[PDB]
Amino acid sequence: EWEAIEKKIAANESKDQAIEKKIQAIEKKIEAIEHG
Amino acid sequence: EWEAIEKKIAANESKDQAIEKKIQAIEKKIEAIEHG
Amino acid sequence: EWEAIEKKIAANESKDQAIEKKIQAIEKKIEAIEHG
Ligand SMILES: [Tb+3]
Ligand SMILES: [Tb+3]
Ligand SMILES: [Tb+3]
Ligand SMILES: [Zn+2]
Ligand SMILES: [Zn+2]
Ligand SMILES: [Zn+2]
Repeated sequence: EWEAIEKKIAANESKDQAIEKKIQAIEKKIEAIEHG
Repeated sequence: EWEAIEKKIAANESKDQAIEKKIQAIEKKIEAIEHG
Repeated sequence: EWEAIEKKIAANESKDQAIEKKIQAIEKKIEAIEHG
């Protein structure tokens, strides 16, 4: 159980980090729009 | 104790997945604005 | 590991909450950007 949960948590952090990257790319596109 | 942790983890995956759906919708709107 | 697991989960939750807040703000700004 300890290692099966450890693996689920590690996968969540990895996915939480890929979400963060997609958000930065979105913020940059928006930045570009707001500066004509 | 273990089953409560398992429930918290399943809830975290559900939220993380909803966020991913929303991000998909945002990308579509931003591309419509880019080149209308 | 019990309490260390719960500490990792608490961190995932606050991190996902911060992402939730940014999504709200981005969704508002996109509609405002579409308005004008
Ligand atoms: Tb998460
Ligand atoms: Tb179980
Ligand atoms: Tb505790
Ligand atoms: Zn372990
Ligand atoms: Zn291990
Ligand atoms: Zn506990």
